Amino acid sequence: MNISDVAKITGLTSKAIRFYEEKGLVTPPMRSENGYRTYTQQHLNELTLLRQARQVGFNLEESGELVNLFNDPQRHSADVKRRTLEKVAEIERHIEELQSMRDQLLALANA
Amino acid sequence: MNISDVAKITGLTSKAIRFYEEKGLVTPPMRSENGYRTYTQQHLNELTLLRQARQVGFNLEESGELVNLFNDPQRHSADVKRRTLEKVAEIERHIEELQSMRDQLLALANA
DNA sequence: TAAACCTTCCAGCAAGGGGAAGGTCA
DNA sequence: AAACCTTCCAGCAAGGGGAAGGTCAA
Repeated sequence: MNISDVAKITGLTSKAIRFYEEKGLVTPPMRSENGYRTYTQQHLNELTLLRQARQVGFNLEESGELVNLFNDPQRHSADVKRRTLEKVAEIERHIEELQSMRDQLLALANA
Repeated sequence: MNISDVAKITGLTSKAIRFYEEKGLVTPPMRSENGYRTYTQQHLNELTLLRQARQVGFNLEESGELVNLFNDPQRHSADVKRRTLEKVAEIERHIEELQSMRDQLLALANA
Protein backbone atom coordinates (compact mmCIF):
# COMPACT_ATOMS: atom_id res chain seq x y z
CA MET A 1 0.00 0.00 0.00
CA ASN A 2 1.39 3.32 -1.22
CA ILE A 3 0.74 6.81 0.10
CA SER A 4 -2.21 7.93 -2.05
CA ASP A 5 -4.33 4.99 -0.96
CA VAL A 6 -3.40 5.73 2.65
CA ALA A 7 -4.44 9.35 2.14
CA LYS A 8 -7.84 8.22 0.88
CA ILE A 9 -8.40 5.76 3.68
CA THR A 10 -7.27 8.17 6.38
CA GLY A 11 -8.76 11.46 5.28
CA LEU A 12 -5.37 13.11 4.92
CA THR A 13 -3.43 14.52 1.97
CA SER A 14 -0.27 12.79 0.78
CA LYS A 15 1.54 15.95 1.69
CA ALA A 16 0.17 15.96 5.25
CA ILE A 17 1.23 12.34 5.68
CA ARG A 18 4.86 13.03 4.63
CA PHE A 19 4.79 16.10 6.86
CA TYR A 20 3.51 14.05 9.77
CA GLU A 21 6.33 11.57 9.17
CA GLU A 22 8.88 14.41 8.99
CA LYS A 23 7.66 15.77 12.34
CA GLY A 24 7.94 12.34 13.90
CA LEU A 25 4.24 12.30 14.68
CA VAL A 26 3.74 8.87 13.11
CA THR A 27 5.86 5.75 12.83
CA PRO A 28 7.87 5.88 9.58
CA PRO A 29 6.80 3.68 6.65
CA MET A 30 9.05 1.05 5.13
CA ARG A 31 10.39 1.94 1.69
CA SER A 32 10.36 -0.49 -1.21
CA GLU A 33 13.29 -0.81 -3.62
CA ASN A 34 12.01 1.99 -5.85
CA GLY A 35 12.04 4.33 -2.84
CA TYR A 36 8.27 4.26 -2.37
CA ARG A 37 6.86 4.65 1.11
CA THR A 38 4.81 1.54 1.88
CA TYR A 39 2.36 1.19 4.74
CA THR A 40 0.91 -1.32 7.20
CA GLN A 41 -2.34 -1.53 9.09
CA GLN A 42 -0.76 0.09 12.13
CA HIS A 43 0.11 3.13 9.94
CA LEU A 44 -3.53 3.38 8.93
CA ASN A 45 -4.60 3.21 12.58
CA GLU A 46 -2.18 5.95 13.55
CA LEU A 47 -3.01 8.34 10.74
CA THR A 48 -6.72 7.88 10.93
CA LEU A 49 -6.42 8.66 14.61
CA LEU A 50 -4.36 11.79 13.94
CA ARG A 51 -6.78 13.04 11.34
CA GLN A 52 -9.78 12.54 13.66
CA ALA A 53 -7.98 14.28 16.50
CA ARG A 54 -7.22 17.32 14.36
CA GLN A 55 -10.73 17.41 12.98
CA VAL A 56 -12.16 17.76 16.55
CA GLY A 57 -9.83 20.62 17.61
CA PHE A 58 -6.60 19.08 18.92
CA ASN A 59 -3.41 20.74 17.70
CA LEU A 60 -0.64 18.69 16.21
CA GLU A 61 1.13 18.21 19.53
CA GLU A 62 -1.93 16.95 21.37
CA SER A 63 -2.94 14.79 18.40
CA GLY A 64 0.52 13.17 18.50
CA GLU A 65 0.01 12.49 22.20
CA LEU A 66 -3.19 10.65 21.35
CA VAL A 67 -1.38 8.50 18.85
CA ASN A 68 1.38 7.75 21.39
CA LEU A 69 -1.23 6.69 23.91
CA PHE A 70 -2.37 3.79 21.74
CA ASN A 71 1.27 2.96 20.75
CA ASP A 72 2.53 2.82 24.35
CA PRO A 73 4.09 -0.57 25.37
CA GLN A 74 2.89 0.18 28.91
CA ARG A 75 -0.77 0.18 27.80
CA HIS A 76 -2.09 -0.92 31.18
CA SER A 77 -0.04 1.57 33.26
CA ALA A 78 -1.56 4.15 35.59
CA ASP A 79 0.26 6.84 33.59
CA VAL A 80 -1.25 5.92 30.24
CA LYS A 81 -4.65 5.69 31.92
CA ARG A 82 -4.17 9.13 33.48
CA ARG A 83 -3.26 10.73 30.18
CA THR A 84 -6.19 8.99 28.53
CA LEU A 85 -8.87 10.24 30.97
CA GLU A 86 -7.41 13.70 30.60
CA LYS A 87 -8.17 13.56 26.84
CA VAL A 88 -11.54 12.11 27.71
CA ALA A 89 -12.42 15.07 29.92
CA GLU A 90 -11.40 17.63 27.28
CA ILE A 91 -13.53 15.85 24.70
CA GLU A 92 -16.36 15.92 27.15
CA ARG A 93 -16.03 19.69 27.59
CA HIS A 94 -16.25 19.95 23.78
CA ILE A 95 -19.43 17.88 23.54
CA GLU A 96 -21.02 20.11 26.25
CA GLU A 97 -20.09 23.18 24.18
CA LEU A 98 -21.39 21.67 20.93
CA GLN A 99 -24.66 20.80 22.64
CA SER A 100 -24.90 24.35 23.98
CA MET A 101 -24.43 25.58 20.35
CA ARG A 102 -26.94 23.01 19.11
CA ASP A 103 -29.61 24.34 21.51
CA GLN A 104 -28.99 27.96 20.50
CA LEU A 105 -29.25 27.14 16.77
CA LEU A 106 -32.45 25.18 17.39
CA ALA A 107 -33.90 28.11 19.38
CA LEU A 108 -32.95 30.38 16.45
CA ALA A 109 -34.70 28.04 14.01
CA ASN A 110 -37.80 27.69 16.19
CA ALA A 111 -38.46 31.45 16.57
CA MET B 1 -15.82 46.91 28.63
CA ASN B 2 -12.24 46.80 27.41
CA ILE B 3 -10.59 43.97 25.51
CA SER B 4 -8.93 42.02 28.36
CA ASP B 5 -12.31 41.84 30.09
CA VAL B 6 -13.89 40.48 26.93
CA ALA B 7 -11.02 38.02 26.89
CA LYS B 8 -11.77 36.63 30.35
CA ILE B 9 -15.50 36.30 29.59
CA THR B 10 -15.16 34.79 26.14
CA GLY B 11 -12.18 32.49 26.69
CA LEU B 12 -10.21 34.09 23.86
CA THR B 13 -6.96 36.04 24.09
CA SER B 14 -6.85 39.77 23.39
CA LYS B 15 -4.58 39.13 20.41
CA ALA B 16 -7.06 36.62 18.98
CA ILE B 17 -9.90 39.14 19.50
CA ARG B 18 -8.13 41.87 17.53
CA PHE B 19 -7.25 39.34 14.86
CA TYR B 20 -10.87 38.26 14.48
CA GLU B 21 -11.74 41.94 14.20
CA GLU B 22 -9.02 42.45 11.59
CA LYS B 23 -10.37 39.51 9.55
CA GLY B 24 -13.88 40.93 9.77
CA LEU B 25 -15.17 37.82 11.52
CA VAL B 26 -16.71 39.85 14.34
CA THR B 27 -18.54 43.13 14.48
CA PRO B 28 -15.94 45.85 15.13
CA PRO B 29 -15.95 47.32 18.63
CA MET B 30 -16.39 50.99 19.34
CA ARG B 31 -13.40 53.09 20.32
CA SER B 32 -13.44 55.46 23.24
CA GLU B 33 -11.76 58.86 23.05
CA ASN B 34 -8.44 57.45 24.24
CA GLY B 35 -8.51 54.94 21.39
CA TYR B 36 -9.39 51.92 23.53
CA ARG B 37 -11.60 49.25 21.94
CA THR B 38 -14.81 48.98 23.92
CA TYR B 39 -17.30 46.15 23.61
CA THR B 40 -21.04 45.41 23.93
CA GLN B 41 -23.22 42.37 24.65
CA GLN B 42 -23.39 41.62 20.92
CA HIS B 43 -19.63 41.32 20.84
CA LEU B 44 -19.54 38.93 23.81
CA ASN B 45 -22.11 36.79 22.00
CA GLU B 46 -20.12 36.60 18.74
CA LEU B 47 -16.75 36.01 20.37
CA THR B 48 -17.92 33.24 22.67
CA LEU B 49 -19.52 31.50 19.74
CA LEU B 50 -16.33 31.93 17.74
CA ARG B 51 -14.28 30.61 20.71
CA GLN B 52 -16.57 27.58 20.98
CA ALA B 53 -16.49 26.80 17.27
CA ARG B 54 -12.76 27.01 17.01
CA GLN B 55 -12.24 25.01 20.20
CA VAL B 56 -14.05 22.04 18.71
CA GLY B 57 -12.30 22.07 15.34
CA PHE B 58 -14.30 24.24 12.94
CA ASN B 59 -12.13 26.42 10.74
CA LEU B 60 -12.44 30.23 10.63
CA GLU B 61 -14.74 30.21 7.65
CA GLU B 62 -17.18 27.73 9.22
CA SER B 63 -17.07 29.58 12.54
CA GLY B 64 -17.84 32.89 10.86
CA GLU B 65 -20.77 31.21 9.16
CA LEU B 66 -22.18 30.28 12.62
CA VAL B 67 -21.91 33.91 13.76
CA ASN B 68 -23.60 35.25 10.57
CA LEU B 69 -26.64 33.06 11.17
CA PHE B 70 -27.49 34.77 14.45
CA ASN B 71 -26.67 38.23 12.94
CA ASP B 72 -28.78 37.85 9.82
CA PRO B 73 -31.31 40.69 9.29
CA GLN B 74 -33.83 38.21 7.81
CA ARG B 75 -33.93 36.24 11.02
CA HIS B 76 -37.48 34.84 10.99
CA SER B 77 -37.43 34.00 7.28
CA ALA B 78 -37.80 30.52 5.78
CA ASP B 79 -34.38 30.91 4.26
CA VAL B 80 -32.55 31.49 7.51
CA LYS B 81 -34.40 28.68 9.28
CA ARG B 82 -33.42 26.25 6.55
CA ARG B 83 -29.81 27.28 6.81
CA THR B 84 -29.92 27.06 10.60
CA LEU B 85 -31.17 23.44 10.62
CA GLU B 86 -28.53 22.73 8.09
CA LYS B 87 -25.86 23.90 10.58
CA VAL B 88 -27.54 21.91 13.35
CA ALA B 89 -26.86 18.71 11.32
CA GLU B 90 -23.16 19.58 10.95
CA ILE B 91 -22.92 20.17 14.71
CA GLU B 92 -24.66 16.84 15.34
CA ARG B 93 -22.25 15.11 12.99
CA HIS B 94 -19.44 16.77 14.97
CA ILE B 95 -20.90 15.64 18.29
CA GLU B 96 -21.04 12.08 17.01
CA GLU B 97 -17.37 12.21 16.01
CA LEU B 98 -16.39 13.42 19.47
CA GLN B 99 -18.46 10.72 21.15
CA SER B 100 -16.79 8.13 18.90
CA MET B 101 -13.34 9.25 19.91
CA ARG B 102 -14.40 9.44 23.54
CA ASP B 103 -15.48 5.79 23.15
CA GLN B 104 -12.14 4.61 21.75
CA LEU B 105 -10.26 6.36 24.53
CA LEU B 106 -12.46 4.89 27.23
CA ALA B 107 -11.89 1.45 25.71
CA LEU B 108 -8.17 2.06 25.95
CA ALA B 109 -8.59 3.20 29.56
CA ASN B 110 -10.66 0.16 30.55
CA ALA B 111 -8.17 -2.23 28.99
C1' DT C 1 5.40 56.62 39.51
C1' DA C 2 4.61 52.00 39.22
C1' DA C 3 1.37 48.51 37.77
C1' DA C 4 -1.65 47.25 34.67
C1' DC C 5 -3.97 48.49 31.32
C1' DC C 6 -4.15 50.01 26.23
C1' DT C 7 -2.41 50.79 21.10
C1' DT C 8 0.17 49.25 16.55
C1' DC C 9 3.81 47.01 14.22
C1' DC C 10 6.90 43.38 13.26
C1' DA C 11 8.44 38.39 14.23
C1' DG C 12 8.03 33.59 14.50
C1' DC C 13 5.87 29.16 14.95
C1' DA C 14 2.30 26.42 13.00
C1' DA C 15 0.05 23.30 9.84
C1' DG C 16 0.33 22.49 6.37
C1' DG C 17 -0.71 23.01 0.33
C1' DG C 18 1.10 24.17 -4.49
C1' DG C 19 4.05 23.11 -8.09
C1' DA C 20 8.25 22.13 -10.18
C1' DA C 21 11.86 18.56 -11.84
C1' DG C 22 12.73 14.07 -12.07
C1' DG C 23 11.97 8.74 -11.33
C1' DT C 24 8.56 4.66 -11.65
C1' DC C 25 4.62 1.78 -12.75
C1' DA C 26 1.40 -1.38 -15.71
C1' DA D 1 0.99 8.30 -21.84
C1' DA D 2 -1.58 8.47 -17.42
C1' DA D 3 -0.86 8.46 -12.97
C1' DC D 4 1.82 7.33 -9.78
C1' DC D 5 6.11 8.31 -6.71
C1' DT D 6 10.28 11.13 -4.78
C1' DT D 7 12.69 15.55 -2.88
C1' DC D 8 12.81 20.52 -2.67
C1' DC D 9 11.25 25.30 -2.32
C1' DA D 10 8.00 27.82 -1.71
C1' DG D 11 3.91 30.13 -0.35
C1' DC D 12 -0.40 31.06 2.83
C1' DA D 13 -2.29 31.58 7.68
C1' DA D 14 -4.03 31.42 12.50
C1' DG D 15 -2.48 32.90 15.48
C1' DG D 16 1.17 34.30 19.96
C1' DG D 17 5.23 36.83 21.55
C1' DG D 18 7.23 40.99 22.42
C1' DA D 19 9.00 45.81 21.48
C1' DA D 20 7.79 50.62 21.95
C1' DG D 21 4.91 53.68 23.65
C1' DG D 22 0.35 55.95 25.38
C1' DT D 23 -3.40 55.73 29.34
C1' DC D 24 -5.46 54.75 33.82
C1' DA D 25 -5.38 54.31 38.45
C1' DA D 26 -3.77 54.64 43.87
